[PDB]
Amino acid sequence: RPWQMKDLQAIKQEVSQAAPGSPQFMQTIRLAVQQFDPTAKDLQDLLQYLCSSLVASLHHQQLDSLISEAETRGITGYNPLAGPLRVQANNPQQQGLRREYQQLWLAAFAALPGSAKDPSWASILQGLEEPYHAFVERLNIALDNGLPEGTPKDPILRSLAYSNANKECQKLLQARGHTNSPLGDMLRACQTWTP
Amino acid sequence: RPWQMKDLQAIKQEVSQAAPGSPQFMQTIRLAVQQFDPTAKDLQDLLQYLCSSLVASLHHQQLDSLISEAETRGITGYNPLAGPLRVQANNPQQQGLRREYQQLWLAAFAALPGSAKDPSWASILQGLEEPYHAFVERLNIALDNGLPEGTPKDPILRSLAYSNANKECQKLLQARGHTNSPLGDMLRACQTWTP
Amino acid sequence: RPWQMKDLQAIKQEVSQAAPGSPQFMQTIRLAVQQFDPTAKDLQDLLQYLCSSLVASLHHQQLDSLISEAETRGITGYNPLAGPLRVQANNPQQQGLRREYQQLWLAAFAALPGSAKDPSWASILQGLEEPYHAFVERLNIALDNGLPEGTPKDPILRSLAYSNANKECQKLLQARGHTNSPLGDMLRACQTWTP
Amino acid sequence: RPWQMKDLQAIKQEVSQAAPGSPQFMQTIRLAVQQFDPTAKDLQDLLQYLCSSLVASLHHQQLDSLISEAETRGITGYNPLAGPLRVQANNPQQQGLRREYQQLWLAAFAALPGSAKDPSWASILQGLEEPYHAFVERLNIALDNGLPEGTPKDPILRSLAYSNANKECQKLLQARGHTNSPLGDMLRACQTWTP
Amino acid sequence: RPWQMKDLQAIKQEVSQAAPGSPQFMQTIRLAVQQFDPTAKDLQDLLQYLCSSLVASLHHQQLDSLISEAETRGITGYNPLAGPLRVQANNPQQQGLRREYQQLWLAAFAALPGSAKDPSWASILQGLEEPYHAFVERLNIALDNGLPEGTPKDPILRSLAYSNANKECQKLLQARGHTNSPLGDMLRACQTWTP
Amino acid sequence: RPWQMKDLQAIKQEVSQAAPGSPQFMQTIRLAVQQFDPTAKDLQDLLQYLCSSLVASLHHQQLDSLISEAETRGITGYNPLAGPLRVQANNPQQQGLRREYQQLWLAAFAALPGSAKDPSWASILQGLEEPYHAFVERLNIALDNGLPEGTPKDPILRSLAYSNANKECQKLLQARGHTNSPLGDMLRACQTWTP
Amino acid sequence: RPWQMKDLQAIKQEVSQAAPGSPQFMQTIRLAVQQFDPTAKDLQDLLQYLCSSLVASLHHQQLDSLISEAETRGITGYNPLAGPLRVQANNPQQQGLRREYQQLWLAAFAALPGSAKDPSWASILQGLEEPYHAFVERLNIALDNGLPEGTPKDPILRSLAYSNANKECQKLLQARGHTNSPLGDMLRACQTWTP
Repeated sequence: RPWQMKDLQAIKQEVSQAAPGSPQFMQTIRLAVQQFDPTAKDLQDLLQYLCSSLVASLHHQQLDSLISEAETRGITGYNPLAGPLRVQANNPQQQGLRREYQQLWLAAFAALPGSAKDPSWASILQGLEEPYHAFVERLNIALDNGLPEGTPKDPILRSLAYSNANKECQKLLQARGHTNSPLGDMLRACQTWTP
Repeated sequence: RPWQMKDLQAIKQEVSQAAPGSPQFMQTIRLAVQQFDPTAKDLQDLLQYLCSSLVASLHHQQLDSLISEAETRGITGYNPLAGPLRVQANNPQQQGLRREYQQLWLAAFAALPGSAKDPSWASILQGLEEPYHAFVERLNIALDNGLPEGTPKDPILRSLAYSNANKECQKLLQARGHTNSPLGDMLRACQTWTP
Repeated sequence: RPWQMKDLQAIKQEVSQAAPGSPQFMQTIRLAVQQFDPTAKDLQDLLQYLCSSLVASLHHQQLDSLISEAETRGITGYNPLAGPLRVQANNPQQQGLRREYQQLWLAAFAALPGSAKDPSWASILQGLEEPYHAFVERLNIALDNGLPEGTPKDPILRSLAYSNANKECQKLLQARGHTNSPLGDMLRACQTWTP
Repeated sequence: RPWQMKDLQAIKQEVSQAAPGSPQFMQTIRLAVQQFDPTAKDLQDLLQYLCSSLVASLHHQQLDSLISEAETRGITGYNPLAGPLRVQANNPQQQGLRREYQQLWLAAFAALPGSAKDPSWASILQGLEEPYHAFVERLNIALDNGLPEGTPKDPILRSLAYSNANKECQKLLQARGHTNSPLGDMLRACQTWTP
Repeated sequence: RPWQMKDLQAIKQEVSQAAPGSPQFMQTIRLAVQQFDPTAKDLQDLLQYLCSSLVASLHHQQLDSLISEAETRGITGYNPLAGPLRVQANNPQQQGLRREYQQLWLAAFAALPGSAKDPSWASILQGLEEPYHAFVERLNIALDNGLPEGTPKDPILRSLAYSNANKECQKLLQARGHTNSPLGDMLRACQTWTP
Repeated sequence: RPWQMKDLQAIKQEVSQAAPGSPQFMQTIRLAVQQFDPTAKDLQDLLQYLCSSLVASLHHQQLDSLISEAETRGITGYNPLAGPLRVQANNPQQQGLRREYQQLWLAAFAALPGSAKDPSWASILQGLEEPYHAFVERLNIALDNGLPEGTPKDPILRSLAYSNANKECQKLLQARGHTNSPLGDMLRACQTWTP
Repeated sequence: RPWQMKDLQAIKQEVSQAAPGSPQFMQTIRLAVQQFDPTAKDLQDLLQYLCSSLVASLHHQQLDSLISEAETRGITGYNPLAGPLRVQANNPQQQGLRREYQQLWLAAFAALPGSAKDPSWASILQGLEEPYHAFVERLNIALDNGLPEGTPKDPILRSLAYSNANKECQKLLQARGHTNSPLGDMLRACQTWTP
């Protein structure tokens, strides 16, 4: 019975608009890992079903770095005469070491929005027929599905609310002295502008 | 003989401009934790020497949540009939549990710059006698000593390079079509502005 | 007594303005390796104290490639049924294999300034109030703390001394027929320019 | 007697204008692998003779991912306590495992031009004295030696035949209503343009 | 049978456009050393066949420094009362010590382009009847066959693309605001100049 | 406990503005040699930490000449059937031969400021906003930290005090009849000039 | 061996700009007490090294009130027939009573910035050429090194930012209707004032 297939499609639907390493992506795969208790090969199927080959390669490189540090530290819990981590994390009775591999595997995705040098949210600009409010909501969502969890999105959003605005709103914001004011004052200013 | 006293002063000198949870702060306290192998009571002294009472309280709250998750998960490795984590992490023979407390203690600081709502780097604005290059350097340093590790400082800096610039550079940037453009083009444009 | 802590802080102060793989960085960590005889986990602490998590990943990838060539060549001296190199390089009595790991670890940093596509020294420019001499010295220093060892910095510096100069000095250099000449003649020409 | 030296030199001559991972490159090294039955250390000598150290690292990273998936899947057939793949693929009697390593090693190169972010053929532009026919041939050859196998070069070439044309041929192509058309109609139009 | 004679001629033919210590020169002699397993006297014949007497002397001086360091370090593995390194590397059963000599011999060539003061590529200048594109390709080849491996040719080439250009293109590059910009923008500017 | 690490870093800081082989450099390494009583391999570490790979090679070449003279003279006191000087100076009981090696090693540096064909102090020129007194002090310092000990700096400095001065101070010196006069008269004359 | 001499000098250097009882002063002496476990006579030496005779008398008076209250409460743990607190806190086997004395001794300093009728931060006035920003930073630091910990410095600083400002900025602040507004609006207003 391929019950995992139906749940994998539901996971892929849940993270459909969520970037690799985004909070919503991480909530969904943290629950999925906790729910299925996957082996290293089942984590490989989860990675390949959800992500592009470039992202899988970047995840692998980040994970290899985290494994290499843990292995050189000697904090893994793995016997070096019992085979590689990628095989021991498939062993039937080695539960604490599967769980440790699952946490390294989950941890690696959290660096992906940080390594990214051209994320989508940085190219979101206010349209020519688009209200200033609708633009700020669009940015707020774009940051939420973009930035990793534990990021200060508030100074970023008031900066983007000026820098990625329509040229007419930027002149209005300069005239009104709202070049980097709190978001309520930015919106109160641009209430006076219509497309 | 208090060897820790001279090293604690040296740590505070090294992290003097580094925000609690910033990479340089974290590099220094991660090394200090690895070097000193501190007990829970020595971590309390380290926290109090480096941080003010408000930050120490915010660290305690973040740490209490992380401890609460680990304790409810049952992943800590602590007997619940052997006393609090805060007392067991002072025991002489319980080295792996001291290490688990150290890692939770370190982990809590990485959320602090993300939780902050109006951090200091967010108030760095270009002067009226300050050249655009010096301002971008000032921002880069302020971000490096302020953003937590794994943050994408590159799209943040191209936004801030416009939004926190002098109004005359902002007019120049609008005139030149560079309201959120690559950092080389922002500098190539504002090379033609002098105070 | 954490004697390694005081020297690791001193090493980081000495290489603070030097790029990973630069001659001063390499001289200092080569001496540190020679003085401390560090294990793989102690090299991991040194890497983490000096470098960002991204640079540590890039170092790990470069090192993994160099280790992979040595491992496929069979020149390592490591028994392939005694565990990975990353655990064997922490074995107390295996001095020749620790030394082999230290030398591969040092070798990996030498590719990093070559792999870097937009280093800081390439953006060093002459200021509008700044003398030509002061600029050439700034470039010389930026190359010394930037370029890896065994690089022919002399034709690079006479090229950069023209290409990143102030436009008024560049016109002077074209007018005098010195668009790539020995540095004394470049300076003798731009000596006749004042800001 | 170094019979392999003459054959390796002949391979490098044969793939001289063929990009790493291109069909002619892959035919020549697939044949070389089939002909020599190389060990992992001989594949390392072949890689180093044909490719730059950066490309060898990028190949190693792609290959390391393919090995990691195969190893976690357990499809390879390697005993996981008999040492790493990179040493077992040099063992004299482990023929099926050497062959599996050879196929993974060959498979990794086909992702490299796809992984690449600035292919040379995309910057082949028609010269100011260059005939349109000769240009289409120059692109055709550049695509043949630069696209990975299983790529539809035909819609790519009719698009490139417009986008990478000389401005006078682009005006002619717009005027004649051929901004993307079969290569015969593009040529029938540009037969009328002479340098 | 003189099989080495045809291969030594073939090596000299292969490296005839490549400078001593350049990547293509080093790829070819690294393979040749691995293929022939040459003794110290055969390395002397190889050096003399490929290089001029000055370059052979400079290689000897550099090699003597590397040997002297290895000997004072005592990392070589040679019995000091069993005679010179230069004689022990001719002993037939001392294969690992011949291999150690081969790696030092190869290592010495990596300093030769770095020690150099007036290499040919620094005097590669755009001709008066030479297109800017053809010149950049000429520089690209000259750098590839002239720089040592692990050198960042990309910022070097954008600098040389200005400094060693035709004066009319340098005036155009200054006029257009591209004195040292990304290579596509340099070429897009100088596309508007014909000889 | 690496006590030598703290002193080697302190020595490199102390000789930071002193050229290799300059009097202050030589006083500092003469004391360091007397204090640490180093072996040949520790002298190699000291050489490599203080001097670049090129300067270390030039030191080695000069030292090899001194060793060759001492070895051909037969005055060293080394058994010629007990290995080379570079190995005997690492023997634990051969203290008198270690001391002789230390004196030859120190002696070699005194030729390095003499061997240079373009030393830095010879290109120190008076600035256009730089007072004549301040310039003469800068030259005096540059000679002291530049020249080798026992060089007659007094007639050299009165020549340089004219030749590397500002043209207006040279005209003044010619006008007052002081083209190469005692330094008190050069300064008494040029007190009249001001930038 | 007077190890305390070296640490007492370092403590006095670190708290040199910090007023007696200020948070940074208190962090440093709280750590020093925790590190050294000082007796009453060692606390007397610490007091005399850090503080003036007047401040030492005022500390003694404040401490005498706290001791008198503790002694009348009978909560100190001291037997009254075992001598004075000032003598019992020099008894080696009375560690819990030494620790109680240390906490009373530390507690007394926290009242000193509160007892002060004319503290230094209250006399910091904005200069005639001093930037409004620079003044607010000077006040922020002066409050931090002057006010006791747990005081609400935020409404104090927005009041001082008006009351001790330059008269031309106060007139501007009145004109703009900002006589006690949040610091960002105070600074955004006074951005318009240049000295």
